[PDB]
Amino acid sequence: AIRKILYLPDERLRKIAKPVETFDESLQTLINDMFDTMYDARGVGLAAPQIGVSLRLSVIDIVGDKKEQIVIVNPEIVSSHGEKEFEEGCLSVPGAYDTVVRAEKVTVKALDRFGKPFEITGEGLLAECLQHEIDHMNGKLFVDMLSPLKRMMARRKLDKFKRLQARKP
Ligand SMILES: [Cl-]
Ligand code: NI
Repeated sequence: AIRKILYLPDERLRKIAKPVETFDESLQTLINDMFDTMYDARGVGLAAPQIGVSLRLSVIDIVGDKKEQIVIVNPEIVSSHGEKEFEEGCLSVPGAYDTVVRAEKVTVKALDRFGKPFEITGEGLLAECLQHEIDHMNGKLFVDMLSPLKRMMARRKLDKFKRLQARKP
């Protein structure tokens, strides 16, 4: 159920994910496994490329209490407003946190986990998460937006995290 999260520089994180074409039982299992993986990592969003599945699919739970689980399949940004700084991290760049600029408000259209079209508008953390998720589906990671010095620092923190995990029994 709980799948391993991939870390930079895994090239599977850099692929352009393919649209979901088939809503079958395997897709529901994938969605359920992604939720389990996201909750285990104590995250609020997870994109399929982050577990090695090259599909334009993400799961979201902003509050964390499973009361409003969001699944976005084949999302497209229909509109956005404003631009502001966010202090941001990423489950696929563990240990590295920095400031990036994204839209302040975004409206996304997608299919839900059963294929029904819906639209969602977000501000704050939800807006940040939606844009971060779509970036993952396009092979983009937040460190790509940083200065060379800050990207180098992020990689150093990531490498320290990896070394620490490898020392565990
Ligand atoms: Cl993430
Ligand atoms: Ni991420």
